[PDB]
Amino acid sequence: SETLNPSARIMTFYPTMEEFRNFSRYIAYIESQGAHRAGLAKVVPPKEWKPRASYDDIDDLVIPAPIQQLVTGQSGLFTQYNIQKKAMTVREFRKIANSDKYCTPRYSEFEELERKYWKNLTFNPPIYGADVNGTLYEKHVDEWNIGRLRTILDLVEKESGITIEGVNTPYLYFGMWKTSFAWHTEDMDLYSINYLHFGEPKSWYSVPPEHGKRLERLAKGFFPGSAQSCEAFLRHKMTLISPLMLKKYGIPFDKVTQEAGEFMITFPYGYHAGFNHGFNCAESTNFATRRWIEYGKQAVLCSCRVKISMDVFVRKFQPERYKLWKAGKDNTVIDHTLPTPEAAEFL
Ligand SMILES: COc1ccc2c(c1)CCC[C@H]2CNc1cnccc1C(=O)O
Ligand code: NI
Ligand SMILES: [Zn+2]
Repeated sequence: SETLNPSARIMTFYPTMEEFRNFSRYIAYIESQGAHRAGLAKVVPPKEWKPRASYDDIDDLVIPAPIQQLVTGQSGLFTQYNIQKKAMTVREFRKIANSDKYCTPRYSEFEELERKYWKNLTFNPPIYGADVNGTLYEKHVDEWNIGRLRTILDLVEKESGITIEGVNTPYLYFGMWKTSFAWHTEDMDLYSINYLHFGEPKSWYSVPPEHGKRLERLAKGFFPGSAQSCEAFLRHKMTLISPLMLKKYGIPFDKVTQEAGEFMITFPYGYHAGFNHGFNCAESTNFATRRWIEYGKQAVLCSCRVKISMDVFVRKFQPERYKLWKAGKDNTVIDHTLPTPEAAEFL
């Protein structure tokens, strides 16, 4: 029942060109409709819109640090170690991805591929061209430009000039079959934007922010070692947990598949994971709304090694609370079901 509640299930949205042109306000729109409570939403951009003319001219693009994803575990509980490989071009990455050893296996519908994924993730370790600095948007595209979204996350750079690779700048991800991202919320529990430029699909699991603590508790239970060492160990982005285990332990979750040309928005304190079906290319970065600031103040951070100083955000957007907050006496409690204040117009 908390399991099935559609107020917390993954929504898809199909904006007009008109509504698509204003990024930050469409985000408030989708929150006005409950998008946020799943932790993950799909936005299908209008059909005419193309961020780039052709993807035929990137064969020579360098993937500086491809990673080979070794996974270890059994009984739905795994740990992924990314081993660094020599630099290769996109062309050489495509070659390995499409070969007999690494290609997508044969399958009828998504559930079969899903079973193949969870059965074989420890075998035949694929290479993921992850975290490449760069963007495939053409210089001139003013709608949903992952390299320049212009949200209030940019306040750190206005005031200091300081950027953080991947959070304030764009990353590309060249996937092949079975390459994975572990269970995680974003750095500083930010929002994220992920756009599949081309190729085979990317499937995603998301846990609703209102139930995120349950996933932490499950993860503590089955990795107490990792949890002694570091209260926020999910932030290492190394832990995979199967849908069967989530179901079994009462963690509500939902699933969706992202196809070429679609955007996925992850929301504050939204745990997600997933894998690629086959050769593909996705771009992402982080962003913020006014709602994020409290998530930023309260984010439980890695206690054993990325950190945004919230002072500037509280100063600008929460001026009266600032002194009370620096005192350590600001016990604002987050309601994860609430839309951002920018949504108020859509009522
Ligand atoms: C520090 O350890 C890390 C950090 C980052 C990663 C990995 C390991 C595994 C490869 C994927 C990337 C993260 N990839 C994603 C994160 N969130 C949403 C989607 C993706 C994706 O891979 O498409
Ligand atoms: Ni993510
Ligand atoms: Zn840690």
